[PDB]
Amino acid sequence: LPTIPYHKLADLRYLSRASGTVSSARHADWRVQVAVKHLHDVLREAEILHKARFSYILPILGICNEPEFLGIVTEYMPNGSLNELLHRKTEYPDVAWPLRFRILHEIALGVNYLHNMTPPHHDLKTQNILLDNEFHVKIADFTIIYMPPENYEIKHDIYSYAVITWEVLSRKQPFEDVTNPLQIMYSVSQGHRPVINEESLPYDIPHRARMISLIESGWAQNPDERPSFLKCLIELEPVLRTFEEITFLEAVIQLKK
Amino acid sequence: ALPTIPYHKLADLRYLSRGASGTVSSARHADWRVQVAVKHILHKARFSYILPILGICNEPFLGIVTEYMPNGSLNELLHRKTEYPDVAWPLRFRILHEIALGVNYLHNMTPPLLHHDLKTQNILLDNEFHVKIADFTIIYMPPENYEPIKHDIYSYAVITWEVLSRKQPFEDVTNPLQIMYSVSQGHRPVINEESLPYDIPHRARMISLIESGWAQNPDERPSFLKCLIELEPVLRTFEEITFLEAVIQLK
Ligand SMILES: O=C(Nc1ccccc1Cl)c1cnn2ccccc12
Ligand SMILES: O=C(Nc1ccccc1Cl)c1cnn2ccccc12
Repeated sequence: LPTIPYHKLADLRYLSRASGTVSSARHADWRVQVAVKHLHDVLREAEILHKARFSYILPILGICNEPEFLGIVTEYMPNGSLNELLHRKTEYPDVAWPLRFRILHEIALGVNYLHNMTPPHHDLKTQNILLDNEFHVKIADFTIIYMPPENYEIKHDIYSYAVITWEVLSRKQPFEDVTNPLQIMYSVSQGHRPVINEESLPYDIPHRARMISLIESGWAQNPDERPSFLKCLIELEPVLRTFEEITFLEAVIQLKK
Repeated sequence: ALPTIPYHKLADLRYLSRGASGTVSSARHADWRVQVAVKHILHKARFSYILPILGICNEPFLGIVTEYMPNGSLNELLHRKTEYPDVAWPLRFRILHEIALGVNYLHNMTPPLLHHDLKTQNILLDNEFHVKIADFTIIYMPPENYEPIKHDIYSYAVITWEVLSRKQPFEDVTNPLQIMYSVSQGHRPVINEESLPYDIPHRARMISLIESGWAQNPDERPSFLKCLIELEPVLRTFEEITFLEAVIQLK
């Protein structure tokens, strides 16, 4: 609702791959790049997601309802995932602070929108956080580093958001030294979190203390001791006013081809 | 489905525009913590270049809620020459390309929304000067529509002339009925060096597109696909950095 004929999807090249395979395609009629995910009803689930229209959630353009093939069609995000921006240090040697804070703001906005829905993400990660043409956040929802302990031992999303905040400010991989994901799950269940020091989070970080407190409270062992998305927004909004609108555009231009 | 927005969730309701189709006003959504716009089939239409309908008000009032477009209309950009002394070609060519994309999307719908009245005042500009059509003066009206479909292409050809010229389509003409008379007699906005300078990139291809687009005979007018096929090479002529540079220059 709308139904997209799979034959309308030209040049179906691979993007990412489990839940299904995400592939880039060119719409024959629309003359735009789209993204299509192959699924293994789902039509009812897809319909709930079509009601969700907000500037920071990935727009569902339609559905492929062929018998041999079933899939979800969304917009193609030309700047990939947040994971790619933070970690592809060869492509992105520098990622400006106004843009990093803008992403945090927009994630909190997007998640808070989903939380206020009737009825009200599933599992929030840097790989799900897509970046549009202008590096604006588009969350794409339905790795254990973002999973709160109580989910493997409601306030789930805030735990994920804290890890994403630590990852955005550090550009470090949460549990770098840890190889086996079970060792991560163990340490986390024992109260361990990604390290907070000068090496992980340098002193050059604007509003470092204000950020550290938000991360630390966000990834609290006790779900009840974790802030709301309203409180995050209430904590970021002052830090966002610290920059002029032109600096966000200058930050993005520093990444553009 | 389409969500229902309680009128009380709309804080700081300040006038924006009016507006042949009702009065548009900005507001802040209490829960979402964002600026929205509220005006006193469309929900199915979800495309990058169509203005997104966020929800509907039903408190007995019957208003449409969309996203707030911070950079106003295309009309404002082209004509507010003190505010916008320079509007770079990559951005102009991008606006045109994104209009053709948006209109062509509506044309391919099930059922198509050919029942539109396209004008520069309906073409809204997002935070990054990307187009968002909000299709829900006689200068954009084709002659055959004067007395109660290749309508949109006629409008698009006038919008194209207006984008490339930054001139008002019938400046000399005072009475709008005299516009209707001349147009019915085959007259169109002037195409010369003064209206359309020689510095215009792809001038000849653009002139052909406008001229064919605003043809007296609707059958002699192109498809939006023919526009897209003609613009796509033009837009590859610029680097992605020049579009953002063009936008930053608007400050
Ligand atoms: O994942 C994407 N879309 C998507 C998400 C959930 C379900 C179905 C779909 Cl099609 C997507 C869009 N652009 N893009 C670019 C790089 C990597 C992934 C994507
Ligand atoms: O017209 C707008 N929205 C709209 C369109 C059709 C129906 C209902 C609505 Cl609410 C609109 C949004 N931002 N903005 C800025 C300046 C002028 C007009 C607007």
